[PDB]
Amino acid sequence: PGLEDWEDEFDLENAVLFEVAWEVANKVGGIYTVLQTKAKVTGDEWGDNYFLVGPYTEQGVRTQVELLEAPTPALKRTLDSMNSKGCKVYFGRWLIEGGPLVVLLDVGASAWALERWKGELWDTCNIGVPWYDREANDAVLFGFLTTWFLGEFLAQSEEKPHVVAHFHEWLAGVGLCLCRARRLPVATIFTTHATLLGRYLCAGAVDFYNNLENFNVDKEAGERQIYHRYCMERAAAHCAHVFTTVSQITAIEAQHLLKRKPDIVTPNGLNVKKFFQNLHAQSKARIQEFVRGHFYGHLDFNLDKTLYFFIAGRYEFSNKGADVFLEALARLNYLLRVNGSEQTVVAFFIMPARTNNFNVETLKGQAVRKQLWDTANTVKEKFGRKLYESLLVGSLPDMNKMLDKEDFTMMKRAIFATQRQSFPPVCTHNMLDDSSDPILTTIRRIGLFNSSADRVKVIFHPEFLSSTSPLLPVDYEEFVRGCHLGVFPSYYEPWGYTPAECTVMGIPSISTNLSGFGCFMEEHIADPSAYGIYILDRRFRSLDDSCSQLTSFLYSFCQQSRRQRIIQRNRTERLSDLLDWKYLGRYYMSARHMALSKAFPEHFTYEPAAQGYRYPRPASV
Amino acid sequence: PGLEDWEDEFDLENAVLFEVAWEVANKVGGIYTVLQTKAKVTGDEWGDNYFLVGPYTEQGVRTQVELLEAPTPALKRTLDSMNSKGCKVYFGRWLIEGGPLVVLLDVGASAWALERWKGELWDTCNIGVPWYDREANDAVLFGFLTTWFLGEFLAQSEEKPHVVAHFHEWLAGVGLCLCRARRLPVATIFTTHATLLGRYLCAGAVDFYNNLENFNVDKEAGERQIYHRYCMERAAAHCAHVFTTVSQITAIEAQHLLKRKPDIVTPNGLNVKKFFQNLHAQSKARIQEFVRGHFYGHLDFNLDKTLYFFIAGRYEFSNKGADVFLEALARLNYLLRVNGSEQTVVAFFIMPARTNNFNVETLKGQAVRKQLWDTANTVKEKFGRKLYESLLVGSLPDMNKMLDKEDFTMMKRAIFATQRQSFPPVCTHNMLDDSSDPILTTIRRIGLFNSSADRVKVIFHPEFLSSTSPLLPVDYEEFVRGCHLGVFPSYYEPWGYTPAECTVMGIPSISTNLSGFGCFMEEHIADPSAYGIYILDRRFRSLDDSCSQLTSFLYSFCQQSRRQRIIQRNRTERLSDLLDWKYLGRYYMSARHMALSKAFPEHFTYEPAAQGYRYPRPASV
Amino acid sequence: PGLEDWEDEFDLENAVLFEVAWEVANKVGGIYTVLQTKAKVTGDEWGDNYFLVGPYTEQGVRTQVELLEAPTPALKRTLDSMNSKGCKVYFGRWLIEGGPLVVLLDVGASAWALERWKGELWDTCNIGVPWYDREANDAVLFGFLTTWFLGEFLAQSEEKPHVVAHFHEWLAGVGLCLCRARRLPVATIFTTHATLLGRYLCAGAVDFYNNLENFNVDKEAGERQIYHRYCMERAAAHCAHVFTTVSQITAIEAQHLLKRKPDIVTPNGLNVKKFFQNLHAQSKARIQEFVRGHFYGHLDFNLDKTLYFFIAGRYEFSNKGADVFLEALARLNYLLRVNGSEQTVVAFFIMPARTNNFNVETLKGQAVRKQLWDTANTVKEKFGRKLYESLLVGSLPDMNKMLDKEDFTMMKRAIFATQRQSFPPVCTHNMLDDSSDPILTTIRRIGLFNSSADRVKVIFHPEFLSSTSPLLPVDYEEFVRGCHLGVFPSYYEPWGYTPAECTVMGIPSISTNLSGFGCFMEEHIADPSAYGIYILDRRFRSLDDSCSQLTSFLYSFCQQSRRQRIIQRNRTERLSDLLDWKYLGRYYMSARHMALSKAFPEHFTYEPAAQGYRYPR
Repeated sequence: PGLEDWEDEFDLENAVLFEVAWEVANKVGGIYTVLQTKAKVTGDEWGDNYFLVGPYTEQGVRTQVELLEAPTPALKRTLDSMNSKGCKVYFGRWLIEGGPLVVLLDVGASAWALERWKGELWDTCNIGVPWYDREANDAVLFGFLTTWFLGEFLAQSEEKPHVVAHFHEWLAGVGLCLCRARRLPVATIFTTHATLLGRYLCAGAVDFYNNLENFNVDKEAGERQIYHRYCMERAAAHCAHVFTTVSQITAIEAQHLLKRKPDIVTPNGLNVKKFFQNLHAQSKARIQEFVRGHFYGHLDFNLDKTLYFFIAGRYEFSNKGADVFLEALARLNYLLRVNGSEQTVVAFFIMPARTNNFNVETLKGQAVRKQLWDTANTVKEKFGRKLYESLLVGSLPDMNKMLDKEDFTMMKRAIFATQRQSFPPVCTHNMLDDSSDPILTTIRRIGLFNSSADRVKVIFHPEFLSSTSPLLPVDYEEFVRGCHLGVFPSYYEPWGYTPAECTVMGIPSISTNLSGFGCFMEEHIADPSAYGIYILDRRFRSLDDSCSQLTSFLYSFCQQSRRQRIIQRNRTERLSDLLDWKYLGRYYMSARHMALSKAFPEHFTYEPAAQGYRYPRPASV
Repeated sequence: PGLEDWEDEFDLENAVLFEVAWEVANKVGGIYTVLQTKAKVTGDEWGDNYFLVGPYTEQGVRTQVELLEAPTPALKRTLDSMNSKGCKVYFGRWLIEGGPLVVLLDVGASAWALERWKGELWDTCNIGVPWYDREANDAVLFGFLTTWFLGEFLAQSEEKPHVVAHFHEWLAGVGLCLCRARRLPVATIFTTHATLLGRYLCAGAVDFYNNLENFNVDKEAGERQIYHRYCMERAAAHCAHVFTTVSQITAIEAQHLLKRKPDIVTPNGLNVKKFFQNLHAQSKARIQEFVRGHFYGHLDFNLDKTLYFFIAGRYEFSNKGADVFLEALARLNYLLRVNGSEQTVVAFFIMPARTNNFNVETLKGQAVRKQLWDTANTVKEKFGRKLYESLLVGSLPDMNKMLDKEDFTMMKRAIFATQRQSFPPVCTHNMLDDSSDPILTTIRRIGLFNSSADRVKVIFHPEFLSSTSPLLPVDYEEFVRGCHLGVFPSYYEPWGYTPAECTVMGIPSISTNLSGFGCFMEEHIADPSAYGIYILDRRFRSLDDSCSQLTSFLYSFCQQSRRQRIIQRNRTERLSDLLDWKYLGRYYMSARHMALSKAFPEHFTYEPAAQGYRYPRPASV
Repeated sequence: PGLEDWEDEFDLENAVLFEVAWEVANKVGGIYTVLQTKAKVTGDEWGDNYFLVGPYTEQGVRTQVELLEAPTPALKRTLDSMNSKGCKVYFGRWLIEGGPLVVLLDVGASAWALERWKGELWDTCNIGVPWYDREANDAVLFGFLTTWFLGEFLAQSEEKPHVVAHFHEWLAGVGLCLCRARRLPVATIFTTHATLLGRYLCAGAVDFYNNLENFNVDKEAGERQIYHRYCMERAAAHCAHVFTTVSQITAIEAQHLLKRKPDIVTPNGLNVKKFFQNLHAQSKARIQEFVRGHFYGHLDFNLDKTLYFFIAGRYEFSNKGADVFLEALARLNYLLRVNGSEQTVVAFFIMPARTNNFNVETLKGQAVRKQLWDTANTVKEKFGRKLYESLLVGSLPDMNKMLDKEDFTMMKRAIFATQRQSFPPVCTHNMLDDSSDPILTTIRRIGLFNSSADRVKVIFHPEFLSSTSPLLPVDYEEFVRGCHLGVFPSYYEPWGYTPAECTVMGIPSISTNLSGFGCFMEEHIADPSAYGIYILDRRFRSLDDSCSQLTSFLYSFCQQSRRQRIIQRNRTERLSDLLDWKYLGRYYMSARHMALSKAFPEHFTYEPAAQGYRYPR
C-alpha cells in the first residue's frame, strides 16, 4: 500500500509544513539522514509547501544547498524583512532526493539578540541557558530565529495559511516553545529522536530502563550540568500539539523523563531503493578472501562452514552491546567446541576507534593472500593453456609434466610466504590504547585469540569500511551483504540505524527490545526470528541472562542448515518494506494531521497504522 | 595538413555544389560509400550549399533520408514548380555523417517524359537508349530530371549562383550532357569510378590492359549490346568541364576507352575515424580459436608460427586475383615444405558464394573446440581452486591427486571428440556447385587439401563474416585486424576498397598496379613494401610471372621475423592518413575549382597535390 | 537427508547390479539422461559392482565409452567366452559423472542367432517378433545377449554373487523374461518409463485415461501391429521380481495395460548440481531485449509488467498440452483486456518444428533492436563524456547543446528503422507448413496475432534455443531461468522432464496430474501452487474445463504481486531437492532391495519413502 492514499480523506487546506531541525543541511547526526530520506515523501504530500528549517552553515550551503529566491511573495517578503532586521536568513533548495526548500538561519549572524532572546526566553518558559553552553545558546538562537521566521511568514502572507511546524530535537524545541508562547497559529509536532537524559542515564547508571520511574529527572539533569537542555527538551515536549518519538522504547523514556507519552511513534524510515543473494555471494567471497589473508598459515577450518557475524556502528561498547556480543561469542565458542562442530564463526567488530595504522600481521596476511592468489592464478593459467594444448592434440595431460620448474618455484615461494607461528591478530589495526580498548580488553579476558581451537574467530576492524582501504577494498554495505548475521545487542539505541540498514540489506540481524528498531520489528513481525530478526530481551533480563539469550540466538543461527539460513534470509529480504518511508511516512502524516486538528480543530479533524505492513508467521513455516 | 586550408586562396563565390549520383541515398555499389563518407568534407567546404542529387527510392527515404522543406526560397520554388510540372521531386537530409541535403528525383514518377526526353536526347547527343535497357532508360530519366532541377534552380534564384554539378557515373552522365547541351551555367565535373567497357573487356578478353590501345571501343561495346551506355559514359566524359577518375589505372582506361585523359584523379577516400596491435591480438586469438576448431584432430603445426592471409571482397575469381593468390599459395606451400619451415599459412578466402549451409565438419570442429575449451576451463578452474586451497594450507600440490575421476572423464570425452581422420575442409560451407566453384576447383587442382604436410592451409569462407554467425562470431573488420596480410592481387579493380580498408585497419596488404588503390599507394609511398604494401606488377607481367612475384611477396612476408612484421605493421598503420578524405578531398576540391574556373573563368581562376602526404623510406629502415 | 544412509540396514552381500537399457551409452531418448544422472548414486551404493548393460554402437563408444579390460577375472572370462562364441561384447567405462562400467552388446554382431533365439523366445514366452520390426528384433537380440552375459557371468564367477538385473524398457524386457525362463539366480527389476500402449492410446483414442479399464490391451495393440512389443513389455512386467514405473500416472497405466501394479514408483531424479534470482534477472533482461526486437514499432506495453510464460519440449501438440495452453492464453488475453490490466504476457512456444529459416520480420526486429541499442549506447557514451567534461569544469550541462548533429542523425536513423506496420510475427521462423502447424493454426483460430490490443503476445520459436543462434543467443536453461512461469499442461507425459528441469531451475511451472512430474509434486507438496507448482487437473476434467482451470492458473499468476511472485519463486527454488537423485535414488535402492529379497529371501529380507522430502505450507 502506498503513502499518497494514506489518510487521503484528510485535506491539508493549503497548509505549509516547516520542518525544523538543527541537522537540516548539516550532517551532525543520524537525524540528518532521517530528514534527507523523509524529504521525498514529505514533499510528495506537501509539494513546495514543505520547508526544512535549518541552521545556516558555510559547508552545508557550499555542498548541499543551492541558494534560491523564495518561490512565493510571502516567503520572499519575510526573508527580506528579517534579513533587514539584523538576521541573516538564506533560502535555498536542499540538493537531496526530495529537493526540498530549506530556510537556513545563521544563528551566529543573529547572536546580537541572544541576551534579549534568552532573557525573553526566561520571560516565557523560565529557561535560562548558561553562557558556557555553546549548543544550548545556539539552540536558543535557532529557536528564536525559527519562531521569528514563522511569525513573519504568517504575518507576511495574505492567505494566512495553516502552518505545521515540526521540530525534531531540543535544539528546535526552543522555537517550538516560542511558537506556543507567542500563540501564533502553528500546529506543532515535537519529535524526540533520543531523550537527552537517556544517554547519560544509560552510560552512567548500572541499570537505567528498569529504574526509569525511580529517576528524579530534574535532579539527574542537575548533577550533569545540563538542566537547561533537559528543560528545553521537556518544554518542547510539553509545548507541542503532537509529541512524537522515533521508537516505543524512546516513547517509554520520554514518558518517564519528559513526562509526556508520545501521541504517536514515528519510526525512522529509510529510502530502501538505496539498498540480495548473488550480491551476498560476491560480498561473502570477498570476506572469505579477507579471512584467508587474515588467517594465512592458520586456515585449518572449513570456510564453507564459516559464518560471518558482525556488529557495526559507533564504538560505544555498552550501548551497542559489544560486551554482550563478545560474551555470547565466548559462550558460542565453548558451545561449538564442546559440540565438536566444524562450524566457524568469524565475528567482525566494525567499530571505529583511534588506530595508528593497520597491524603489520594483518596487512602482511592480505599481501600473502594476494601472492597466493596470483601464484595460483598464474599456475592455473599455465595449466589451463597446457591442458587446452594437450586436449587439442587429443592427448590426456600428464600431470607430472604439466607444472614446470618455474611453477614449482612460484608455488614454493607462496608456501614460504604462508608459514606463520603467531595467531591471526584479533584487531586489524594498531590501537593507540590496546590496554584501555574495551573490545580488545574483553577479547583477551574471555579467551578469543583466533587460535585453531577457537571455533569463534574475532576480527576487530576499528575503522569504517571503505573501498579505498587497502585491507578491505569493500564499503560497509557490500561487506554487510556478505555477512550472515548482524548482531546489535544494543542497550541504549533510540532507533537502530545499523540493524535497520542491515535488515534493509536483507541480512538477518539481532537487535534488542531496548532498541527502537528492535521494538519496531518485534511489534511488526509475529515471529521475528523466522524473518531473520532476533530480538534479544534486554529490558527484562540481566546482562548475564541477556548474554545467555544472545548465545542461544547465535547458536541456533549456527545450527540452522544452509536451507534454513536461506529461507530466513529470504524472509529478512521481505522485511525491507517495513523500514521504507513509503510506510513509515504514514506516522509522520498522521502526526501532522493530529497536530493540525489539535491546533485548528475548526479547520481539521483527525480520524485515528501498520495495515498492509503486518508480517504474520511466514506461510511456509 | 588539413583540408580547410587546401587551396584556401580559392573563393567559392557563394557557389552551390550539386553532386549527382545514382547511388545518392540508395546503396547500389561502392560509390554509395564514397559519397556517404565524402559528404562530411564536402559539406565542411560548402556548408548547406552542397546538394547530393539522387534517385528517389522508397527504401532510401524510409531508412536514410529525413524529408525536409527546402532551406532557401529558390530551392523550395524549384521543387514546387517541377513537382507541379509532372515530376515527383523530394528534398531532404541524408542521415549520414555529413548530414548533406539531398534532392531525390523519382525517375518512375516522370517516366511519362521518357519518349520526349530520350528523343530530345537524340536531338542533342545522338544517343538513343533501347527500350529494353531498364538502367539506361532510368539514367536518361535521372539525367533529364537533374538537368531540369539545375535549370529550374538557376532560373528560380535571384542571385543566380555559380552551380558546380559533379556527376559520378554514366547514370548521371546524361544529366551532365544535357547541362552542357542546354548551355545553362554549370561548372561540370564527371567522375568515372569504373569505365563501363573495362568490366566486359577484363572479364572476357584474355588480356585487356596491354590491349587498351588495340580496342575498338565503339565496336567492342557494340557486340555487347551496351553501345548506348558506352556512348552515355563517353559523352559525359566528353561533355564535362573536368573529367575525373578514382584511379590512375582508371585514368588509363578512360584515356583509351572514353578518349579523354582525366583532368585529375580523385582517389576514393575513406572516413578513417571509422576504423591496432592489441585489437589485432584479440582478433588473431579469435582466428586462432577458429583454426583450432577447424583443424581439430590435425593441430600438428605451431600456431605461434602460423600466418593468416586473407583475400576478401566480391567473389570475382579473376578480377580479384583469387586465381593468382591460389597459385601463389601452392607455390608458397612448396617453398615452405622444401625449406622445412615450421611456418604455417592459413589463407582465408572471404568471398561470398551460393552456399547451402555450413559444412558439417566445420561446424563440428567449432563445437569440438568449444567443448575442449570448456573442458579445459572447467578442469583449470577446479585445478586453480584446489591449488589455491593447497597453497593456503602451505602445501605444495600433489599433481597426481589434483585431478579427480570427473576431470579425467571430461578430458577423455574431450579427447574422444578430438579424433578425426578426414582432413579439415577447405571450405567452411556447403557449396551449391562444388564442381563449378573456381576457388574450390583451383584448390583441388593445385593440391591444397589442408593436409598435415601442406604448410599452407586454405579456408574458403564463401559468405560474409558476421558477428551473428555461429562459425565465426566476428565481423569482417575484426577478423581482418586479426590477420597478418591481406592479399588482393586484383586484375580489374578501379579502386581497391578491400585493400584500402585493409590498410586503414593497419594490416599489410598485397595489391596490384592494376588496382586503383595499389597505384595510389605505389605513387604515394617510396618503398611500399616497407609500409606493408606489396604492389604486385600485373600490368607488365604475365599471369604466371605475376603468380611468381606474388609467391615471392608471400614468401618474403613469411620470412620476416616477428620484429620485422611488427615494424611493417606499424608502418602500414601510419599509412591510414593517405586514405582519409581529409587528404583525398583535396582532389575533389581541386576538381571543383578546376571546373569552376573552366566554366566561369571570369569569376574563378584555378592555380594547379600530395604535399604532406608522401611517405619516403621510413627513417628506421 | 543423504542417500547412503537410506535403508543402510540393508547389506548387499557383495551383490552386483547389471542395469540393462537400450539407452545405455547411446542417447535415443530421455532414459539415457536418467541412467546417466543416476549412475553417480548407483555407483556410490554399488561401487564397481555396478554395470550398465547397453547395446554397442560405434558412435557411443567413439564419444562416450572408453573401452577397458574387465576389472575382475570373472568379467574378463565371460567377456572372452561370449566373444569367442560368435558374439561381440565390449567392456568399458561410460564417460559420465558416475564413471560406471558398461557391458555393451553388439546386437548386429550376433544377429546370426536371431532366428534360433527368437525361436527359443517363442519356446519360453510364446512371443514371436515379426521379421519386419527392426526395433523388436534388436530388442530380442539385446535381451538374449544380456541373458547370455548374465548366465556366463554367474557361471564364470566362483563366488557366484547375488546379481540384481534392472531392465528399463520392453527393449530390455526380453532379457528379463529370459533371465526368469532360464531360472538363473537374478533378482530382477523392471522399470517402465512409458507404457507402450499408452503412447498410441493417448492420441489415437478419443480419450485415454478415463477409458483405461475399458481398453482391450491385446486387441488395441493388435490393431496397431505392435502386439509383439506389447507382449514383450507385459512379459517383462510380469516376469520381474520388482515392477517399477517412473510415475504414479505411469503406474496406473501399467496397472491397466501391463496388468501389474508397480511394486514401487521410481520417479526420474535429476542431477540438480547441474542447474537463481540474479541469474533469472539476466535471463529476463535477455528475453526483454529479444521482445524489444520482436515487437519493434509495437513496444506500447509496459515491459516491467510483462510476464514470460513458456512451454517447451517435443512438439507434440496435444500430449504436451500446447492446445490447452493456447486456449488458456486466449482466455487470459480476454481476462487481461476486459480487466484493463497493464500486465502483458509473452508466451513462448519452444517446440521444434520443421522450419526453413528465421522469419524476415523476426531477424529484422532483432537487427532493429541491435541498431537502437548501439545508437543509444553511442549517444549515451557521448552524453556521458560531455557530461563528465561539463561537471569537471563546474558547469551544468546545457541539454540542448549536449547532442550534436551526428547524434541526431544516428537517432533519426534508428527511429526510421523502428517504424513498422505489420504486427510482430507469432512465429520466429519460416514454417515449412504454416497451414498444417497446430500451434500456428490454433493461434490464428483463437486470435492471438501479437496486436497492440492483445495483452497476450505469442512467440512460437519452432526450434531449440541455442547460444549459437543469431536470433536468441541464449541456451534453453538460461532462457527458462529468465521466464516467469513454465506451462506444461501435458496430457500424456509419463515423466515431466521439461517441467522437472523447469522446477530445478527455480521457475514456477504448471504441470498436470496426468504427468509423472505433476503427480510426484502433487504428492510431495501439501500446497503445490504455494511452491510455484500448479497442478492442472486433466484426469477428472474435460479438455474445455481443464482449459478453464489453466486460464485460472495463468490469471492468478498474473494477479500475483511482484512480492508474491518472488515468494513463489523462492519456494520453487526450495523444491529442487525433491528432484535430485540424492532423494529419488531412494526408490531405486528400495526397488533393488525388494528384488533381492524376493529373488533371494534367504539372503536378503526387505523392510519398507519421502521422509525428509515433504513440503508443508
